[PDB]
This record gives sequence, C-alpha cells and structure tokens, in this order.
Amino acid sequence: APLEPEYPGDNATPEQMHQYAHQLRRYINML
Repeated sequence: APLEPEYPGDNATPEQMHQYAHQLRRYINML
C-alpha cells in the first residue's frame, strides 16, 4: 500500500528529506 509516506524527523538532512518528499510527489503523481 504505497500512499502517504512519513515526514523524516522534525527536519532531517536534505538527503532524507528529499527521499520522503520524493516518494510523496511520486505517489500523488502515480495515481
């Protein structure tokens, strides 16, 4: 069930943040 991911820490490194936000836009766009 690939839907709404989970934010990486209150403010994770640009790397982890990019991964999460990436999947977010990827999913929303996937559907």
